[PDB]
Amino acid sequence: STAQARDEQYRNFLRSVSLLKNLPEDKLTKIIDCLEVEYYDKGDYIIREGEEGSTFFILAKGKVKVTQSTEGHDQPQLIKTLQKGEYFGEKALISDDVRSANIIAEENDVACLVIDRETFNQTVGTFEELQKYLEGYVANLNRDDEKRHAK
Ligand SMILES: Nc1nc(=O)c2nc(Sc3ccc(Cl)cc3)n([C@@H]3O[C@@H]4COP(=O)(O)O[C@H]4[C@H]3O)c2[nH]1
Ligand SMILES: [Ca+2]
Repeated sequence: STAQARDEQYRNFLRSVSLLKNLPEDKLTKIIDCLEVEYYDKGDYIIREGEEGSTFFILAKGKVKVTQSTEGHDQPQLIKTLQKGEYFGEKALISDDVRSANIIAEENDVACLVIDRETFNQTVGTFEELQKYLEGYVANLNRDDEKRHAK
């Protein structure tokens, strides 16, 4: 349809994302303008632990699992699942680190909205309330990683 109507469809979804509900319009618009879409089928690794990463992901369709290598275990342990409306991949950006867990599609036809580091920094990373929320969440993820003896 129009660019505007496509944008409205993305705006409506992004405003249903709890993380983004309070973001200023101009930064939401920048996410709409800069996002890309990636599709995955069941078992695909969206993120692999021990890889460089500088992109942030919003799950628009489907479910993924979060797994992580830990001490005393040979296979990665299942931390949680994420569903439509949730997000992942901020930690590498905020911690300036390699990817710290695997993100694996649990269903066929998973769809992610992806933005790069500069876009992230200029939107999420620039709106104080959200920046601080994610920085604090990442600090807790560090303590969870320590608790479970992440390798
Ligand atoms: N180290 C680590 N420990 C966890 O206990 C954990 N739980 C999750 S789901 C989650 C998603 C977003 C927020 Cl703010 C909080 C939790 N994640 C996510 O996995 C991704 C791997 O790639 P990355 O770039 O390291 O970002 C990471 C995180 O997004 C975790 N990472
Ligand atoms: Ca456009």
